[PDB]
Amino acid sequence: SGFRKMAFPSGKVEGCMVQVTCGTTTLNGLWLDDVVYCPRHVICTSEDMLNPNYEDLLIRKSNHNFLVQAGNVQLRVIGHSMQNCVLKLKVDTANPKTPKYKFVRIQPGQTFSVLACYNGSPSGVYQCAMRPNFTIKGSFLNGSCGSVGFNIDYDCVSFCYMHHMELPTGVHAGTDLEGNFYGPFVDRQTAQAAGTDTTITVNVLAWLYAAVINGDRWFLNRFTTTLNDFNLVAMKYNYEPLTQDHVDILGPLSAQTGIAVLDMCASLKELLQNGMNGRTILGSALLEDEFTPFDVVRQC
Repeated sequence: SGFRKMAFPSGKVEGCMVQVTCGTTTLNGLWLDDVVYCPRHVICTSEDMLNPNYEDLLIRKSNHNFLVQAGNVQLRVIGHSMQNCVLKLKVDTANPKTPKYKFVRIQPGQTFSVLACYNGSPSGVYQCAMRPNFTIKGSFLNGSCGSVGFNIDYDCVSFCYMHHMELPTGVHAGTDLEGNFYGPFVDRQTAQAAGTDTTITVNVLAWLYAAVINGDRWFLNRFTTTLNDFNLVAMKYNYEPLTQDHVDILGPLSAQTGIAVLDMCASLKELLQNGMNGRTILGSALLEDEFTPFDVVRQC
């Protein structure tokens, strides 16, 4: 038993991280087959972030303006390309540590494992959720850009995030591995800021199932609620609306605990209106919304 924010083993991504330098900027790149992926804002100087024309910037670079480094071994760029906000450096040698992989884009509310990297060297790994406003609450310092997020499906690595920037509230924004940003963020100097966020309702129910499976039961009650009534309360507390499909997704957890979803909803309603009265759930004094139903099933 026990329930803890858990990350995927990082070994299969660690062997793909390289270091990419272009001018006076260094960040991380992802090396798969004979291609290195990294944020395109590498080819832009700090003094020019205000008004970059990446088309022009890429026409004025040559293969030899990019220094790619895999540990001690230097990779030689034989082609360079720009897919949306991601740069593709074609190199002479296919990475021999290339795992089976896919490029997938995730939905707000899903989670993934971040491998924070500096100078091509992995430094830490931890789980994140895509906030409904398309930011993540990560931990990144200067040189972190090009770090990637991913899920592991039986030896197959699903890349879903590449880190591009840190918004002024201290949260983090990036793209998928096709270079398409999550949310209304652009890779240029602007006052851009995180929009208003909301609580991920289905996840909170997941985490309440996780708590009963771990012996925390003090919030259960005999009542059940209707889907529509629960949603009237949810919206009052800035919780995203719950759908029948979310209910169906929580089926496996409801059957393992024998508590119907709308029963747990009645429990969540009461928590929202009274708080916990000095108690805790799975060692926390707040309702946690960063575990998906699948994250719970996976630890039970």
